[PDB]
Amino acid sequence: IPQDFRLIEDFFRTRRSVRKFIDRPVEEEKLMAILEAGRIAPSAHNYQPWHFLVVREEEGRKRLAPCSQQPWFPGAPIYIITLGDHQRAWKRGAGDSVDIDTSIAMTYMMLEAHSLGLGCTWVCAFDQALCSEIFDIPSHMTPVSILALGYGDPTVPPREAFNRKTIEEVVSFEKL
Amino acid sequence: PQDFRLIEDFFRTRRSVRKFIDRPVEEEKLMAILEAGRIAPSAHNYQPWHFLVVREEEGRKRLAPCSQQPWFPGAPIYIITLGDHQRAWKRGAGDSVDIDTSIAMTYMMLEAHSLGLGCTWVCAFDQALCSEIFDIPSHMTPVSILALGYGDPTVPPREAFNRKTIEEVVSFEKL
Ligand SMILES: Cc1cc2nc3c(=O)[nH]c(=O)nc-3n(C[C@H](O)[C@H](O)[C@H](O)COP(=O)(O)O)c2cc1C
Ligand SMILES: Cc1cc2nc3c(=O)[nH]c(=O)nc-3n(C[C@H](O)[C@H](O)[C@H](O)COP(=O)(O)O)c2cc1C
Repeated sequence: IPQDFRLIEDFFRTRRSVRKFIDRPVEEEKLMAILEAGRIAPSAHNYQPWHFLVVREEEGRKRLAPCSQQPWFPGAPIYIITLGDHQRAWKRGAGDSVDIDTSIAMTYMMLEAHSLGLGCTWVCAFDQALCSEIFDIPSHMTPVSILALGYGDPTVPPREAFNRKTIEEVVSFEKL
Repeated sequence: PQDFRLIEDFFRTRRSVRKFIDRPVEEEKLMAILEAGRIAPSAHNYQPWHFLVVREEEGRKRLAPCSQQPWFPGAPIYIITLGDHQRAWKRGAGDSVDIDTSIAMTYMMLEAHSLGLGCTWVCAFDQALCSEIFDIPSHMTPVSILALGYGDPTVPPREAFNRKTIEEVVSFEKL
């Protein structure tokens, strides 16, 4: 990687959630890169227990809209619905790695979108069963998360000032 | 940077590393990894995680029985990512602990990679024993462990890189 490139300052910290978008169409090659990032993500046992359902045509976007009650949601040009396949995900305890593995793919895709100058927001506040009904999703697959993305409106600042807990609050060394 | 590509030049150069050399991990590098976790996004920004670092001999030895994999006791540093079910955002009968802790884990895995370190994401460990050993409160779960250090450059990846094709994993508009 470049000599002076810092992942934190130059890349992670420059990404804020974007909920307000302009009309500029997203280039095909940029959408394909985002999807490639998801495809190459690691997973437990490399089972890749995900499927990416892209919704960007008007009919599909309109169908998806009723799954959310957040006013900003229907304004996103592109949605990537990340489906987790319980039949394919590694088992642990009485559950599985669907939430873990899909979230790695979502993180890769979010970061890839950011690297290509797009804005996005990760969405989990939606009616999953309704999503499954509308898109004929098999019972054994769950829509876990949706990446809502497009070109951000540059006149709209981040929703609030950046805030996180202190490093002293979130880290313990050796013992809690 | 001009022709720095996140996929070709960063994601694809990372493979899981399970075999490590003795070189100590610099404090500044460990702190950067933890900073990457801290600044990760999370549902409702609730940040329902806690990072338990285990790198001293007593701790590393105490943790070892939680893993059955031969390579695991070779890792110099473990970051045990705890998820807090009380604080995590709620959906249906569940919560975002596995989602959120995994975003933080991904940020830390990627940070380690950017700093010249090797690591492996570990979920195959005895979570109940881990909770007992480290007195983890009942409302918190150890979800994942990032095992990290300087990789042995003489050891290749465990297997050749393989993923499903793009056509297998993507559908446009309908399944
Ligand atoms: C959620 C998750 C859990 C994993 N758990 C383990 C583990 O317990 N032990 C192990 O040896 N590898 C584990 N891995 C590493 C995977 O085997 C590895 O990421 C996968 O085979 C893809 O290979 P790559 O990381 O080299 O691209 C885990 C990876 C993920 C993402
Ligand atoms: C797992 C997850 C689910 C999220 N769900 C939503 C959502 O349903 N609606 C929304 O407006 N924002 C959602 N967010 C965006 C968060 O509000 C945002 O990431 C957080 O406040 C931190 O802000 P930042 O992303 O600008 O750093 C979600 C984020 C994550 C990581």
